[PDB]
Order: sequence, then C-alpha cells, then structure tokens
Amino acid sequence: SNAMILIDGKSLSKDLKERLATQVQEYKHHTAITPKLVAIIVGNDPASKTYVASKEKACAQVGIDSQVITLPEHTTESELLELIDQLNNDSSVHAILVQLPLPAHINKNNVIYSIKPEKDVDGFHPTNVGRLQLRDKKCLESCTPKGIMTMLREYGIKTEGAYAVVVGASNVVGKPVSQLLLNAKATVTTCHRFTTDLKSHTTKADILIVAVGKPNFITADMVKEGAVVIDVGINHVDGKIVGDVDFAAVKDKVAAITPVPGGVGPMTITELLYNTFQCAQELNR
Amino acid sequence: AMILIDGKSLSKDLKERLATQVQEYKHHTAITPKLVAIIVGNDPASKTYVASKEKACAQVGIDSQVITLPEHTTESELLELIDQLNNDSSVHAILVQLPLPAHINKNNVIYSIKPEKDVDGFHPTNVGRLQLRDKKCLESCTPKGIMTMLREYGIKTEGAYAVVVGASNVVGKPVSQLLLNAKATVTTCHRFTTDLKSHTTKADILIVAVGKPNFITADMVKEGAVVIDVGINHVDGKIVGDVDFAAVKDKVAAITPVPGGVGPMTITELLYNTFQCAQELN
Repeated sequence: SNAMILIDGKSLSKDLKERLATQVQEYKHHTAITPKLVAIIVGNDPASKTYVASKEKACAQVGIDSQVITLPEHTTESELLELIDQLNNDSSVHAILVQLPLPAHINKNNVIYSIKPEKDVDGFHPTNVGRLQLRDKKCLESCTPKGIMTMLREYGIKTEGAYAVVVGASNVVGKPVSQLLLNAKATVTTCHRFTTDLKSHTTKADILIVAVGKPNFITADMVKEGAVVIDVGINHVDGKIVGDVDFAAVKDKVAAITPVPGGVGPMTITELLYNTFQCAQELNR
Repeated sequence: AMILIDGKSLSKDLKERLATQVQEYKHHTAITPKLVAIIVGNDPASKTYVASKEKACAQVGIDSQVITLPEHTTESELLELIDQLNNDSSVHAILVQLPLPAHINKNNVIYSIKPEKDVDGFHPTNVGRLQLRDKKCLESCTPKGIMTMLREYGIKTEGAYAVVVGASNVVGKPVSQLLLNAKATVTTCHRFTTDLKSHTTKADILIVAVGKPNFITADMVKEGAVVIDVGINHVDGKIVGDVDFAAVKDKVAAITPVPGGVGPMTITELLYNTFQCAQELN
C-alpha cells in the first residue's frame, strides 16, 4: 500500500498567507513600513494583465501595498531602464517586478539586469541566480522553485540523501529548483528534451519534479512506488487546467503528489508575497 | 583503444590559436588585452601561481600587471583598489589570487569586482549568467577548460549521461551547468549521496572533483566511460588525481591523466577569458 498523500497547495497557500499577514502587521507596528511591490507592465497582453491582477489581489490579502505602472507598447528599452533606475532609488519601493513578456523591441535580460538585486523580487537577476547556487543569504529565490521547496518542507519530505530527478531544464523553474534540491543535500539529476531513456531516470527518483508544459506527459510506469511527485505544469486544455503528470494513473503509486490545479500554482504567488516582505525587511536592516 | 586526454599538448595548441586571435584583434583595433592580478601577502604557492599566469599572458601577447600588497592589508584597502581598477579603462580583467589571508572575506572581495572584468568567473552575476546562457558570462576557468577538453577531443555531450562527483562552487556546480547547457543529462553527486556507485557506473561522462586521492576505483566506472579527473592531491611527495588511473585506464574510452590533464587548461582558459573581457569592453 502507498501513502497517496495529496500535497495541497491551495490549503497551504491559504495558511501561508494568513501567517504572512500577521507578520506584515507586526513589522508595520514595529517600523511603520508597509512592504510595497511595483509591477511594471508594458503594453496590453491579456494574460499579462490577468497575472498582474492576481498578484495585486494577493498583496491586498496580506496587507502588502502594490502599484502597477502601465507603459505603452511603444516604450523603448532605454525608457524602461530609466523608470527602473527611479524605482531602484525610491526608498518607498521595496520590490520591483516586470511582467513578461515584453514587446519585441525590448530585451528582457537587459531590463532584469538593471533592477537592483535587492529589489529583484522575482529572483531573475543574475546575482540572485548566482547567490542561489552559491548558497548566499541575500538571495531572492525564484518564486516557483521556492514554492516547491516550501511544499517539501511543510509536508516533511526529507531531501538529505534523497534522489531527485527534475524533468525540464528551464531558467524559471528546472535549473533553480535543481540547485535548491542540491543545496538541500539531495542527489540531483536534471533531464530535458535531449535526455535519452528518460524513464531509466525518473523511475529511480525519490522526488520527481515535473516542469515541461506537456499535458499528462508523465505516466504511471515512469514513476517509482513511494515517490514524491511535484507537478509544475499549468496546461490549458479545452478550458481545463491540466498538469504535466497523468494524475489519475500515478496517484495510486506515490507517497505524495501535487494535484493540478491547486498544487504548485498557488504557491508561486504566495512566495512572491514572501519575497516582497523579504525585500522590505532587508532594505531596512 | 583508450585516449589520453592530454592537457599539456592541448594547452600548447590552444595558446598558439589564441596568440593569433589576439594579434588579429590588435591589428584591427589597436587594443591589446590587459590582466591585472592582485596578491595579498607572500604565500609561496600563491606566488608561483601568479608567476605562471604572467608567463602565460606573455606567451600569447596579453599584457599583465601584478600588484603585491602586504599580508595585513585590510578588506577595505583591498576593496578601494578593486574599485579603482573597475573604473580604469586600460584594465580589461581583474583577478585576486587565492587564498586570501583569513582576516579578509573572499566573497565580499569577489562581489566588488565588476562582473564584466571578473575573469575567474565567481562573481554571482557570472555564476547566474552561466546558468542563464547569457553570452556576457565569464565562465570559471577550470569548468570552462573541462568543456574545452571534451569539445577538442570530439566527445559527444548532446544526450550523453554525465555524472559530476563533487558539488563544489569552484568546479562541480558550474561544470554541471555547462554540461546541461551542452545538452547532456546531468547528475550531481556529493558526500550525502547514497549508493554513489549506482550513479557513477552509469555515466558516459564522469567528472571527478572531490579532492580525495585515488577515490574513484575501477568498480565505480562504466566500461567505455570518458573520465575527467580534476583532482590535484599532494600525497607521498607526489601529485595524485581523484581517480585511480592505473586501476581504471584499461576499461575507459578516454581519461585525463594527473598531472598533465585538467591542470594546464585552467590558466589557458584564464587567457581566453582575459581576451573575452577586452573584446566585450569595446
């Protein structure tokens, strides 16, 4: 028989937001500082407006201030860098986020590099990426990988000496989560689209992290009995949201598994909130 | 049919190729790359390393300058000097010879170097840039050298299974990231890994960086493996690899000897990095 525990992100995110709200009010009482997030959106992309809206709603829930600066699509990179320079030097702003994607005429990496690492709440600045790997403590960690580790921590999933296989090598998820796992003393394998015999790896994993954006890609035969399975996929399939793991099939095999929806997805914005609070406190240390 | 991955011969060839590239660049731009190296104190091994880096610069036509500070130099004094060099446009590459004295915080010193002059590649921005595939990255010299060895010897990395033994910041983590960028499936193992052998015995490419003499035995290696030994262990008056070479050599497809394998590639890649700094600065 297997544990078949549901790693419930919706309930965990709710608990974590309530916990954070309490801390934010404590901090405000001690310092009169309310953490403030500035989100920059360039242009009109509909999905981008929705993402930003969800971020502001989450802020309001926990008592964090937010401001959205909407710039026209025709904004140049130099103009956006100018705005970010003003935000970097504005002590009322603790966390700066640039909603992706940016217009064709702007290079996102130049934009991210212009953000003070201490205000880079997404954890995408090269210094934060590097500090993650280098186990340095000023690091703003990327929200989705941080969220994954938070689930593992709160569910008591031991990482030390565990064999973890991460399927997908993206910058936003796969590579930073592999680095977080390795810092947590797991043995880590990172697989991707050039991996031959993927199943030979995934079937040995104690902890299996799936981040490929391919609906129902990971099937039962690819997962180890007693495995912990974390499904980062958010695939839109005919109005439904479906994960990268064939949940119906795999759930009977596992010690624990994240459903989709209601698994990793809500943890991403939750960790953004914690990262905003981290920015405010460390700027004012 | 075993291949010796010979770093001494490869380093010589690579320096000849670089010397020509540096001369071509100078013809077109009148710019000659310049490396500044700082040494704090008098550690004789540190002095020998810095002397080897100056010699290597001279061999390829790169300018070098060594600034020697006394052992009691304060962290603030060293950071002042680094700031000056950051902002000197005659200086393309800055390096600080390690180890620093115990009273100075290495990480603060490294952070203070401009990333685009940080030839050793351990600034956090360079570490992140490597993972991000940002072309402005200065890749750390030993991991870069390991990848160069694989490339020059025609070792296939796309779809290869690579196991990296040792998860150090200086070698194991960056080399794993380079291997992933090169399209290998990569496992990173360390002192907390259980059943190490179940991984290492499957590796098509085995990179070993544990600083333990003769640590990897024949039973830990796959037949036909390509083995890269980053160990330089001083023991029994001898320099010994992390791999038991005599024990594994008759079963591998290729292996780096120690000495004469990875060691020489480290300074070679320093010179390449110094030339990278000169071209991007301009």
